[PDB]
Amino acid sequence: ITPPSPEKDTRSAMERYWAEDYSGPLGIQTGEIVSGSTKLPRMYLGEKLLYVTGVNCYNLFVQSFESDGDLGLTSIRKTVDVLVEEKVPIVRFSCSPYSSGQFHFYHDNESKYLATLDSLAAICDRNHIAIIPSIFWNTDAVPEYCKEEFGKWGDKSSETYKYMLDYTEAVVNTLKGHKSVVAWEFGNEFNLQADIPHNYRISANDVSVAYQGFADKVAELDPEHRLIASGNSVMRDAQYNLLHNGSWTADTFQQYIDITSIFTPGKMNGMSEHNYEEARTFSDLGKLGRSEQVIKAKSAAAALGKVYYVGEFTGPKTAQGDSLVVRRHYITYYAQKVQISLIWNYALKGNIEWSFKADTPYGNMAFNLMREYNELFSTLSE
Ligand SMILES: [Cl-]
Ligand code: NA
Repeated sequence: ITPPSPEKDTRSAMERYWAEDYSGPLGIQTGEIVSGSTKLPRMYLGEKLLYVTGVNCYNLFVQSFESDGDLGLTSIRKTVDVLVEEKVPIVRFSCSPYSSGQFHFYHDNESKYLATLDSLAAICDRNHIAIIPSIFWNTDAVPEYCKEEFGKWGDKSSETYKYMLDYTEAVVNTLKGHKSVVAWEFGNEFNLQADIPHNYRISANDVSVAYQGFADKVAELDPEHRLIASGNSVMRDAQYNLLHNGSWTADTFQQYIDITSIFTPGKMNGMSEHNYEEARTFSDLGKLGRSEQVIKAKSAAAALGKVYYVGEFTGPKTAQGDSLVVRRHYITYYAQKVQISLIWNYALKGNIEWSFKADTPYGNMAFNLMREYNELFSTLSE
């Protein structure tokens, strides 16, 4: 028989994506579910609507030189074995050295470093692990390496901005052929560095310029046009007012959409937030619980043509072992049909801040919840 259409396919998104007969676009695609003129932007994988929960594995790649010291695969393979055994479907990881003092692991021999990254992606292909590289994890590091002030991220003529383009090109060219790579994320929590009155280093508009240059370069190189994401935390309550007035006045909802747009520009359609044990407050709507915060974030995303995801949220070590604190996140994300949510943080040896490892009480707490909620997500549709 002729194979059935994507909607006629009874398999799930991840199952259809990872099947041997899949020959569709790689990575997360943005489509829309339509009711008349209403187009709700939504994530697709394997041509079906995606709903999944996974983990951060911050050091999935960088452990190859930060821990193993040789750009080898010893710890990577041990880590992937755990991810497979625990049934982790999706992982976010850092795709660059945290410190400029370790940039030599790339520049000493660029082809060796990129070969280890290619190998990681190949291992994830074979083991059916979807990964999201977060390319400029610590935004301090590139300006430091270039002996430039941090604001040069927003200056297209700077060595910092050139390095961003050159490194983006290197990563995308290495990874674009791998079906495990499902999205490209700029870096980690860049928005939190902007417009701080008593720590004044960069403006939201400068960050936006870097995001726009990143997204344009990725779009130029990636024939699969998979999701380009920010890696932002939540916007600060006052994110817009810090930029425009240098004040800590909580933003209105309209101002939140505005500043979200600055921090998710152009071709960057992945609206990341990180959900800590902190509430969202609007000057007009007030202080909200997490359910209403997610509903408001998804409403902002939809209006902007973006898709929301929770790139980090509270894990067992941050919760001091209170499973109810963690469970509250999963309850909300399932109820509000959040399409990707990633708990902080799995580390092979548990040696990353606020992280868990396998076969411990905190590890089991996280992985049991992850499996429990992927079982519920696995039938979700809209
Ligand atoms: Cl490490
Ligand atoms: Na642990």
